[PDB]
Amino acid sequence: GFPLITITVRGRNVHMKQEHYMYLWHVPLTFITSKSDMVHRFLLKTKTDVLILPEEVEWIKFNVGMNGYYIVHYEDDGWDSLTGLLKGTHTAVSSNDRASLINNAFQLVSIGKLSIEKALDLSLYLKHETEIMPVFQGLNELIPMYKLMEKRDMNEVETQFKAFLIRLLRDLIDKQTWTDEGSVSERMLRSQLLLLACVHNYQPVQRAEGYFRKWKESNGNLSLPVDVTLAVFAVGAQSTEGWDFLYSKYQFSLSSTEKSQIEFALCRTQNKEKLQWLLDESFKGDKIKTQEFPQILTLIGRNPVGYPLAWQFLRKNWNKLVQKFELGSSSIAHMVMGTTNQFSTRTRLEEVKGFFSSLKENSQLRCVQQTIETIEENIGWMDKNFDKIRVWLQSEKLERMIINFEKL
Repeated sequence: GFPLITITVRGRNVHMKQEHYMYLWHVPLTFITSKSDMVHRFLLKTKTDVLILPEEVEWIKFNVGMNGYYIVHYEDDGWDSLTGLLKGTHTAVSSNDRASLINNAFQLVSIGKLSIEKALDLSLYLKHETEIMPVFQGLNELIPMYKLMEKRDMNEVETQFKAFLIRLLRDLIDKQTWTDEGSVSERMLRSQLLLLACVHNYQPVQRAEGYFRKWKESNGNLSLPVDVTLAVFAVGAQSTEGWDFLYSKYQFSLSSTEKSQIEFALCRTQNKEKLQWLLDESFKGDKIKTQEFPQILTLIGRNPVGYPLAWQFLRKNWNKLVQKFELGSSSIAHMVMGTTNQFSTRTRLEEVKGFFSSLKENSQLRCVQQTIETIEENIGWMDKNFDKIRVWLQSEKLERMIINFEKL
């Protein structure tokens, strides 16, 4: 794995410890502080050392002068400190530094060194965030949690959780215009942020219904801003009329990003016959490219109504999937992981091992070990974190209705 630096402050004394998560090197560390001007330097040569600050401080931020991945830990004292910072004055650190913190906190939950309540507490400056970088890294952390909840009997906490995400990003969703305007970062943020809102049935779905209905009523002759099409197709594909129509454009569409967008829309339908239809003609290979099947199987497997037909399909048709798509192929590795790597129970983990060792010669793929390891990890994580997250969600809802701080 990677370097893990632990930072402990005791007045003016900064303790620095290095270790390798999963013996020793000269670690080029930098840092700023609540009193600090510039970026200060320290070469940790040893397991641990201490440096002296000229005065006491309210928060400290470290970076390691290396390429690639590393986590910086601090601890209960230090994470609280940075949290209050991010919530008071979040641009006191850079766009990437805020993304580092977010990524680190949540990995440290998975590693067992910070609680899930403390990360979920940190993620609340997010209602004050603007920049794309922490917003996506934010999503990269949180969305996986509900993907695990969707495959389980956890509907009430699933909904309170997504309700919490959308509440995080509500002001930044409301700010977007339904145009193609701005820089590459602002176009990508608009696109993914409007699609997220529609995915989560943020009521003000309607806007996308309107644009969709207009677009359809014109037989596709009106132009839609390109930044907004994914949303529009996605909520437009929730009806059968809109699904059938959007599919008609697919056949006659000689545009490749257009066909991709439409592919996504149709795969997110809660109509299961259509999911079964998509998987069938995709696999037949004549109404849809067989090249597309690896994607379509996986998009459906993440579909909260679609996941049991993907996995089932993968299993009934395994011998023909290997003929078309070979065994060693990345295609088959993609389809395995995408249909099973989001399970988080004992029954589910044995279901996989069951199915894949029953293959014999045809069993020895390491994607089966990865998707076991990841399922083992999910099981551990859920077993540990679901009751915590559930109490945190219910609790955080309640302090907005009334906390002792909120006057009295």
